[PDB]
Amino acid sequence: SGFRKMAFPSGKVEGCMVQVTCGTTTLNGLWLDDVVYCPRHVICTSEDMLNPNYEDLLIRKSNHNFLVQAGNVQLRVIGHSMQNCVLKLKVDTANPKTPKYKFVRIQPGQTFSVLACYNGSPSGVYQCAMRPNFTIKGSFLNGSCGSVGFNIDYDCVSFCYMHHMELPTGVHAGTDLEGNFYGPFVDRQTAQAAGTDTTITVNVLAWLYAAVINGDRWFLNRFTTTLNDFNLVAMKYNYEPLTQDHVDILGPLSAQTGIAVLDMCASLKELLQNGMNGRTILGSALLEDEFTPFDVVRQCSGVT
Amino acid sequence: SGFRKMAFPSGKVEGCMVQVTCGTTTLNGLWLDDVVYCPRHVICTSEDMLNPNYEDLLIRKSNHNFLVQAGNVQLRVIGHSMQNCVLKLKVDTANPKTPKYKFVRIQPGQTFSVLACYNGSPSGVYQCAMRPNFTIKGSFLNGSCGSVGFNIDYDCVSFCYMHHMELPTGVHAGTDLEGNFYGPFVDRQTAQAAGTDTTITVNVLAWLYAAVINGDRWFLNRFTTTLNDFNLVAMKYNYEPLTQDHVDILGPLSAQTGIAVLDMCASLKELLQNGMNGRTILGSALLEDEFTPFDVVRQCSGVT
Ligand SMILES: Cc1ccncc1NC(=O)CCc1cccc(F)c1
Ligand SMILES: Cc1ccncc1NC(=O)CCc1cccc(F)c1
Repeated sequence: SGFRKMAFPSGKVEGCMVQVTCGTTTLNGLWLDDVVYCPRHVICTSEDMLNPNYEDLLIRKSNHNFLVQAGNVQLRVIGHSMQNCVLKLKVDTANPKTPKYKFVRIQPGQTFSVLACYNGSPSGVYQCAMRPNFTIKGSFLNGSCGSVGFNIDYDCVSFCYMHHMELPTGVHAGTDLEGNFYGPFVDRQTAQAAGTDTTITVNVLAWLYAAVINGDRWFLNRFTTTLNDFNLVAMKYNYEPLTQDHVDILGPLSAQTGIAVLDMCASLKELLQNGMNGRTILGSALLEDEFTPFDVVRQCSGVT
Repeated sequence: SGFRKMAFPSGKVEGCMVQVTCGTTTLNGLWLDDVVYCPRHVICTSEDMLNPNYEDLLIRKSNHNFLVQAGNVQLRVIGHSMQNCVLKLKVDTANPKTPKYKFVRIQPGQTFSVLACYNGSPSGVYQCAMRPNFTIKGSFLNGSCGSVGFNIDYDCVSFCYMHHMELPTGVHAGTDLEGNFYGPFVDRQTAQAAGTDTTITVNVLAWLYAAVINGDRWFLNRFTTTLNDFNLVAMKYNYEPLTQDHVDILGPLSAQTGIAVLDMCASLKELLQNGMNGRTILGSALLEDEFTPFDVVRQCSGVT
C-alpha cells in the first residue's frame, strides 16, 4: 500500500551520460553504442541564440571541436552530423554500459522519467507527463540540456525525450531522440506560444482507481454518468474529452476494483463541480494527472 | 526553473540489490563489500509473524539455508548473524559494484530516496521524508522488504533506511542499516501505535523559498511575525515548533531571496490561517513538507 510519484530506476541511463563541449558551451550527451546524441544548440554562442543558422554554425566545426568526456574517459570523435535538432557524434568506442534500448516518440498524456544532468553528471530523477500541449513541467537549470526522458520495459530503455529549452513561461520543451521537437517549438531564444493545455482525464481516472485501491474512497458516490454528460463537464473544466479508447485502457482497473468506468467518471464529475472541500486524495489536494493507467497497474502490482 | 520531488539517481544502489530467500520467504538484500544485509523476518513463516522468537528461528538456520542471488549470480554464504532487526550474511565475494558508502541514522524531518525492489529487482525510485513520528509514507507491497532509503553526497551513498513493515494503517516502518527501528516499532504482526505526527515546518518554509525562486509569489505578504507568535500558530495547526536552529539552516535561502525568515513565517502563518483559496504553489494545493532546506538549495543550484 501507499502510492507515490515513482520514477524508473535510473542506473541504465546514468551509464549513458556524457558531457559534450563545443567552444564555450557545455551540455549533456547520451552515449549509446558508438554514437553520442546531444542538442544541436551546443554549437551556439550568445549572439547566435536569437535565430541561429545551424547549418552554417556546424560547417565551422570539425570532429576535434566536439569534446566528449564520460567522466574520466575522453571519447575520440570520428564523425558528426545533424539530424533535425540533434547532433550525432560518432565515436571510436561503443559504450560498454549501453543498455538494450529503443528510440520512441511518446504521445501527449504519456509519462516518463527524467534524469536531470549537469556537465554529464546525474543530479536527480523524477517522473512527469508530456502535457497535451507537448510541454513538460520539469526541473531544469542552465546546463541541463541533453538530459533525457525514458521508460523501461524489463531490460529495455525506451528513450523518448531530450531536453532542449526553457520557454519564457518556465515550462520545458525538447525533442524525441531523432531531434524532432514535441510541439510547435523551435530551438531559438524567441518567445513561443505553447498551445492551450488540458488536464489528462484518463490519468486522473487511473489515479482515482489507485486511490480506491489504497483506501482513499471518500469521493466515491451513488451516481453514474455517460460519456456525453461527462464530456460536457470535461469541456467546462478544461479536461481532455474521454473516449471509448480511454475507457478500454481503464478496463483492468475497473475489473480489479469492481467500479465501472462511468461510475468513476461520476465521482470525477462531482469532484470537478464541487472541489475537494478541504480533503486530500493520496496526499494531494488537487486532481493528479501524471499517472497513466499503466503506471497505476505497474505500481499496484510490483512490476520490476 | 521548475521544482520537482526529485530522487537521487539510483544506479549506485541498483548495483547492490540482491534477492534473499530463506525457506518460503523471499525479500531484498543489500550487498556491500562481502556482506548482504536484509530484514531478519526473512526467517519467519506464517504462524511465526505474531510474535516471532527470532533467536530460536535463526538457530534452526545454517549458512546454506540463505539463498542469495544477484540476478544471474548465486552468492556463497559463509557466515550469518543477527544485529538488532537485520541479518548480515557474509558472502565469499565482495560486490564489484559496491559504491563508496556509509551507514547513517537520519533524523525525523530529513528526506531520502527509496529504491523500491521486488525479488532483488529495482521497480522504481521516489523521494520521501522520515515523518516526525518516525514512519514513512512510501509505496511498498509484499516482497518490498529489504528495499533501502539513501542519500548521495558526490560519490558516497549514505544508506539510512531498510524497509521492514507496513503498519495496519498503511504507513511504513523500518530500520537503520544496523537494524534499529526508527520509532517505537517492532517486527511483529501486531497493531502498533505510531506517535502523533506533525508537519515539518522548516521544510514547508524551505519549499516556500523554492516557490519564490521559481516565480510562485502570490502568498508573500506585507506582514512579519516572531518565533513566539509563529509557534502559537504552529501549535494550533500541528506544525513542529520553529527554533533558531531551523532559522539558521534557512539562512542561505533567506540570503538568496532577500526574504527574512520571519517574513516567510508570516506568509506561512497567513496560509495556515486562511488556506490557499483555491490557488497552487509549485503545482501543489497543500503545504509541502518533503523538501529540506538542503534539498531546495541542491535543486535550485544543480548539484551532481
Ligand atoms: C537556461 C535553461 C534552463 C532550463 N532549461 C534549458 C535552458 N536553456 C535553454 O533554454 C537554451 C535555449 C537555446 C536555444 C537556442 C540556441 C541556444 F544556444 C540556446
Ligand atoms: C505486506 C507488506 C506490504 C508493504 N510493506 C511491507 C509488508 N510486509 C510486512 O509488513 C511484513 C511484516 C512482518 C513482521 C514480522 C514478521 C514477519 F514475517 C513479517
